[PDB]
Amino acid sequence: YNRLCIKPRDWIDECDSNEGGERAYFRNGKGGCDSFWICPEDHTGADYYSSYRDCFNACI
Repeated sequence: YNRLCIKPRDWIDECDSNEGGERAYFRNGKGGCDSFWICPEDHTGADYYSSYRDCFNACI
């Protein structure tokens, strides 16, 4: 399965709507994509899997 939809620990994980709301969906383990709120500056010009259908097809 796809390597970027797992997500590391030391990267800025939870900015939220008013600070910088990039909603990026990433796998916990068995079957479930969780939306982490990044911040604009860390993720480059890409958008890291912004739906439950894109992350669940790519990782699960």
